[PDB]
Amino acid sequence: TVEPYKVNLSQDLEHQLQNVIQELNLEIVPPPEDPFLPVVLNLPSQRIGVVPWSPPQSNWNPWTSSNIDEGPLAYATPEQISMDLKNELMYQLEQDHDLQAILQERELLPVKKFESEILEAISQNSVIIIRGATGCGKTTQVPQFILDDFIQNDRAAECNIVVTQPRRISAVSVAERVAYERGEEPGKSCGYSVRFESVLPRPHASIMFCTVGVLLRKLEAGIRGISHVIVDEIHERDINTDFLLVVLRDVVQAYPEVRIVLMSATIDTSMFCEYFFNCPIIEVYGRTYPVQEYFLEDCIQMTHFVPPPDANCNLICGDEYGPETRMSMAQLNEKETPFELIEALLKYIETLNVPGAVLVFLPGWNLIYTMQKHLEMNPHFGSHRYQILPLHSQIPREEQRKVFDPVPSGVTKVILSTNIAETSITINDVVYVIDSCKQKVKLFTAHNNMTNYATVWASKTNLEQRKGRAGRVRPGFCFHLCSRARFERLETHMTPEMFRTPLHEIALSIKLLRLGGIGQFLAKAIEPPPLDAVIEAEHTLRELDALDANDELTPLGRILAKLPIEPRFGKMMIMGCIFYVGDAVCTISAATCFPEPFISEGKRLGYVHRNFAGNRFSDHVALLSVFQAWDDARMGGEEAEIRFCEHKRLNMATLRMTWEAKVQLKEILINSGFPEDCLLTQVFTNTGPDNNLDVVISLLAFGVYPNVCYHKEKRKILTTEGRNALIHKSSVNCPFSSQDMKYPSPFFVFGEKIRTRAISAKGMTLVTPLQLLLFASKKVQSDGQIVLVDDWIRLQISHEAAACITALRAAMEALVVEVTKQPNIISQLDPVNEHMLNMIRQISRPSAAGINLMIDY
Ligand SMILES: Nc1ncnc2c1ncn2[C@@H]1O[C@H](COP(=O)(O)OP(=O)(O)O)[C@@H](O)[C@H]1O
Ligand SMILES: CCn1nc(C(=O)Nc2cccc(NS(C)(=O)=O)c2)cc1C
Ligand SMILES: [Mg+2]
Repeated sequence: TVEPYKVNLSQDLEHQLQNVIQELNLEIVPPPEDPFLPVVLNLPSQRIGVVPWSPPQSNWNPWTSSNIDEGPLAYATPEQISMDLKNELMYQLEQDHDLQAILQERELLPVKKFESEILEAISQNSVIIIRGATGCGKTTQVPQFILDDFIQNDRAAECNIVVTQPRRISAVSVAERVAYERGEEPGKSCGYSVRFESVLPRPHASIMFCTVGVLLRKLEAGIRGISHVIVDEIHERDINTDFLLVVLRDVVQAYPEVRIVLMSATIDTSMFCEYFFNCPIIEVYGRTYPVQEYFLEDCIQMTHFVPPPDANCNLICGDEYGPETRMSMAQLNEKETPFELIEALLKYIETLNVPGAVLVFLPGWNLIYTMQKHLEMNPHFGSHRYQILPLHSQIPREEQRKVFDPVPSGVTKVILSTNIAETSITINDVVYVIDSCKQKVKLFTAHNNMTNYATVWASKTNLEQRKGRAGRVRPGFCFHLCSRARFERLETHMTPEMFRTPLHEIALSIKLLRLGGIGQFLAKAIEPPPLDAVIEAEHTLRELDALDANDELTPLGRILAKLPIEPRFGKMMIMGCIFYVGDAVCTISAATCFPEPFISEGKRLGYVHRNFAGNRFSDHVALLSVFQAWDDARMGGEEAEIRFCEHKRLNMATLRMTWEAKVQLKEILINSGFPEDCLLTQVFTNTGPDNNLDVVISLLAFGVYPNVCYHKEKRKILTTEGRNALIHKSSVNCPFSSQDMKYPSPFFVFGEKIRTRAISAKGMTLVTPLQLLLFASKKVQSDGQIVLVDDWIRLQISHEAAACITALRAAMEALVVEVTKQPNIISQLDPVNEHMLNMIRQISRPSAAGINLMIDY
């Protein structure tokens, strides 16, 4: 219902645009004959493969994928290497009484009694499954059993083990734990490798813990110098793990000397067993105690709790309960987690007078933070009685480790945990579980580019696994916060991720690794993804020009396949290289992989954070400005860095991890033949004229498409599907109070469209209508006076200017194709290319759209 927006475009710029399109002989759609017929302005390599395998070799580092050339290990024999490592190990165990005591704890883990059986099963079979309760010792012990079996039988040199974990936090933490159990730190017998961080193991007799993504990205040259591949936690149905299971089944068939070990919680593993040619299953178990389970009804009755003022299963309650119980329950909204009942349940646990930790399953960091604040508002829950520790993947590792620590007598340890504590880790001392009965899942929808961090019901299987966490120490209690009539309607299993995740990154891996057709390869998965997801991945890669018309990998596609970020951000970074702003676009790209460095606490930003934005109405400009200020403050050394981050309320670990990620992305571009000088750090101002920053913001519009919106008033924006939405509270563009912002343009690009109670735009950058047309527009129809952009917004702008700006986009797209075939043409600064680039540089200026950001509006 919004009037066409008037673009203020000067006569000089209109003619410059016309001149550049004419000088470069670019094709333009002429103005229509009659208005009521409007016109759109928008107008190969030759066609199954197996990843090769090869066993460890004495002169080969399987982790660096290189020859050992310097030092003794180059020429040393397998026999020398093996006895040296055996002797070194024997001596360490003789001398180290703290290590001896660590080994004695190891030997009491339930998995220990199966050691012989596991090693016999692995030696005689290409593939096995190891199945047992969470906490038996599969993850920490089985790679050690295998390594120590080789070291003790004078074959240390013949053993290199890859262990895949479905989570970053698990790969790092397991490496640290297994190192500690071997009297070391990561970098010797154990190492880890996650997306933008590694500590490599030694080249011989060693275990690498990695994410599946890291391993797939390293498979271009094959699996070279590895004896064992252990795929951990298969029961989680992590999509990258399901995918790797397809790759490894082909590997096993063609190279039967490899050893594959799949490890699983107590689930039906028959599907995996059959998929891997009815491979043996080794059952692992130890002592478990019975656990009394309770539902929302029982929790209300036991605590006499009374609340304040799909079909609702809290209206259903059996008649063997009180009428206060049934009436109390009936007031509880199932879409909320009842924080006050959790408090009431903690006090009830005190009355049982049996010491033991309480594990509380909450969906995500949001409700954990909320539950924590809640309890610290009651001095009942102070240090004198309570140790309340948050467990989620974004808390530092020092804090994560604290959940294993013992507590002073008459203190209760309470863990507010994500589902990490479901099957991945075992917290000892747990006697009590409070189960929200919820999961956090990322649901994406391509049709409206909507992200939903949805709070959904857990499965029966998740409730069983959660209940069983209370029953490892003594008889236990599990308090399920769903009614008995919600339990009945729960699925048996969560949907595997393969059914509900975009596949374009897996599609690029399939093509980089030459495993054949995308649909063909995915049809061999243990549970193939739905047709529509495959069609959408192929459509996405074709639109990006990552695949040609024949669906073969382009030079562009190859680069995007080697970059561990969203392909569209990979293309944005290639464009930043061409414009000589590579370092800035690599910083924006890296930051999408990490939480916000602003410590804002889910409330509106204050003055200090807002000042990083300058006059650009841009969260992305705020981010680049904190990176510049922080990098400068770091020249003073560690304490100056720590004080900078404390005074400015910045998360230091986030800034450092993002910088490191930026460095690695830049390295992958350098090695793809991009020149050093297009990727140098460039000083910029966030208030004065800056053509480099102008271009970065143009390229950001490209990167985050189709996330464009139109500001109505206050916090209300219109999205591309015509619908209403809110400016996210955390944005520099969110009003601090009642004073209204005076945006010199109503057009905003943003990092993610979020579905909660309402639709929110988070990570918001103001763009001009020129930038909208150039980089945030797939389709533009003109009637001669008015243009319609992707059927949701109208601009009053000369037909010729809009047609010229569409031609610039097409020209830029064609340069990206040329630059990816030969990246060093960036260096040539060919004058026909520069003439087109300088015109994009010009229409990236606020002044091109009649905006001066230094003059208040
Ligand atoms: N960081 C740690 N601190 C203390 N104990 C730990 C740590 N990591 C693992 N453990 C303990 O090691 C044991 C075995 O864990 P794990 O190997 O993960 O078993 P599984 O893979 O069979 O679930 C558990 O009792 C667990 O608590
Ligand atoms: C180049 C140095 N480097 N390497 C890594 C890395 O994760 N390597 C890795 C991971 C898993 C397995 C293998 N070996 S393989 C392909 O299975 O044979 C190798 C990280 C860094 C900085
Ligand atoms: Mg495990």
